[PDB]
Amino acid sequence: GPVPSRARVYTDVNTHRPSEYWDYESHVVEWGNQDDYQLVRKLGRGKYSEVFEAINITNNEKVVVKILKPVAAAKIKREIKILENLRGGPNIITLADIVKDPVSRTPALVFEHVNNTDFKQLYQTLTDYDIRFYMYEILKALDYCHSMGIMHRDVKPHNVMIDHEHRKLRLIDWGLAEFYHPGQEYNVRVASRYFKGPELLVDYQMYDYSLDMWSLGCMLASMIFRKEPFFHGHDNYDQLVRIAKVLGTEDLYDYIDKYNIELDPRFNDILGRHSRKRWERFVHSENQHLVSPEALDFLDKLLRYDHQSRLTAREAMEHPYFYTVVK
Ligand SMILES: COc1cc(Nc2ncc3c(C)nc(-c4cc5ccccc5[nH]4)n3n2)cc(OC)c1OC
Repeated sequence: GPVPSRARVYTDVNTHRPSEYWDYESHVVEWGNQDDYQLVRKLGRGKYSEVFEAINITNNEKVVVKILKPVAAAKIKREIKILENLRGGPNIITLADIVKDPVSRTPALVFEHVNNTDFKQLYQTLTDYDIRFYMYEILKALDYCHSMGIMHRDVKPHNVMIDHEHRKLRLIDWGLAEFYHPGQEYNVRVASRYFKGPELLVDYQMYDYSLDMWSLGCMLASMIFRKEPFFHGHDNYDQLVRIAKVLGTEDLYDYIDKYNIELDPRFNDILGRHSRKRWERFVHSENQHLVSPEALDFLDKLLRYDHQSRLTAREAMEHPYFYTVVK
């Protein structure tokens, strides 16, 4: 069967913590007053919640209320524990309150509001310096949560709020986040298609923090090459084929061989034989100002099939690509 795997960093952080830290099922939720918040407008809705802009009438501050649909109402304790564990952390969204929605009768998480610029619009105007600055800000969040024994598992542009005016960034939507425990087999049905790591696409369940570093690599590829998303698969099978057309099939077979993974037999007719592409193939007159040797070296160290070979968030922050960013 598959060869086991463990994170190369923050491996045992949860076992050295009291069970109260990671045993989210035993958590007793402290409830606030729903009357403190007046709903203003619906911002969106996913398959697990409805999101509203609201006003906290006790301080007139703008907030965001995530009302859980009963499908996620079930595993709310996990999200709440993770948000309370990470509160105050660099660039982590602040959970301000937990109230019971009087209409859905489900939990409603109250968060700080970010004056976000739609990523589709914002990514088009980002400069080489802005990409490096924002990537460093995301890394602070990722290294903090990883150091706290938590995997985000849904890193993507939609979950990175950017107030471009104040150059402020928050990592949001911790609904898929999980505590990392060495040797645990996790659900591969996490992240969004374009940012799923090869470990999810090949059904390797013993993954870790490094999954978020593949997702970050995809975001960086989209920003520097001005192609969003960079890997545009039609489904989870074609997603891996899109990856293999860039990284090659030989490194993919070496990765499955190393972990003793049996590739789904449907891949035999669609995968083909591809060699790795040099990153300059993706450079053209329209994105050349965002591409540098440091950017390509950094991307190359994030977009690796072998999750154990990817840069850690702390290692990524030490990379030369961030030397020009003011610290
Ligand atoms: C002022 O305009 C905005 C403000 C915000 N603010 C924001 N601040 C915090 C926060 C949190 C914790 N969750 C969401 C959020 C917004 C949203 C929209 C659709 C689906 C899920 C969503 N989640 N947000 N959104 C978001 C916006 O678009 C995503 C946005 O429109 C561009």
